[PDB]
Amino acid sequence: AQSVDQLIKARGKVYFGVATDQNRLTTGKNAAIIQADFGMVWPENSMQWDATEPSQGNFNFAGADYLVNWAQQNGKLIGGGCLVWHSFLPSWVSSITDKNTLTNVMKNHITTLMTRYKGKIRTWDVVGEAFNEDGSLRQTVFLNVIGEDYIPIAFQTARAADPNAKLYIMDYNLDSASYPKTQAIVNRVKQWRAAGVPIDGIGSQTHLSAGQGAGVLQALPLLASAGTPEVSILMLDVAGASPTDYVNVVNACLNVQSCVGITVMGVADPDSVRASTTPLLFDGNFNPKPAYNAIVQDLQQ
Repeated sequence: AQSVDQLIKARGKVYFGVATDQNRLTTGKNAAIIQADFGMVWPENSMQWDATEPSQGNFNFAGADYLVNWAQQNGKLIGGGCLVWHSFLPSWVSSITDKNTLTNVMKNHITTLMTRYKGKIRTWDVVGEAFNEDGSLRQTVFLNVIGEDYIPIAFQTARAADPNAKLYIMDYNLDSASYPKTQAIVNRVKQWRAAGVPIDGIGSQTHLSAGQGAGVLQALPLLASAGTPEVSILMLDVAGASPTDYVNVVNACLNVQSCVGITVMGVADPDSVRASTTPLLFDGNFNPKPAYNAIVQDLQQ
């Protein structure tokens, strides 16, 4: 019955957060659990590109406004994103072949979203899933048409739009220190920051299989060695939801001074994209699972 957000704040961290949206906040017991136990909300889908700019320059903020207003009324921090991500791109973006055209489209998308919520958003995921598994840059429309400079341009544009916000790059499969993607994002972020690119954090999109929590104890310090002000755990879920895996991720966060917090992918198992693996902290009756209680106990001691 204890609040993991309150307990992680008592241990000197900023938040324990969760992804949600209007559809969740009006069903189940999601709103009550988020009120009680989590200190930051992120939009599952309502700030992705296809949701917010389904036709060029025709923006739709209905869902994102709902979340932001709910968070403000309930005193929660807000994360937003992802601004530049190949996975949620409407077709009209993918079909652009001209460098100037796509650069202006990308800057306009970033600036429009960030200005609407200026000062209200703690963290923005600016660029997501930009690396291949071998550590090369993923050949998305942005890389193919703009080139490698698209990442610096995105971050420079974001910093100008809202200087209050923390600006993150985010990726998955950064859960092992020796994995090529982990090495590459650390090296590239070092280089970008040394050239003045305003990358404030690395967000690790942590989707674990059973037993993989132990590797995060080594991987997260390595991510923090890139020298960003902050790192975080983002969209966490764990197949099987073993307490051992979840406690290991929490302990990695506690061990890394620049790790500001942890965000889980959702509230309750039945609403997971991989529900058969029951990977979240609340079950289908909205009761806390053993892993939730284990995190509470770890943070209390």
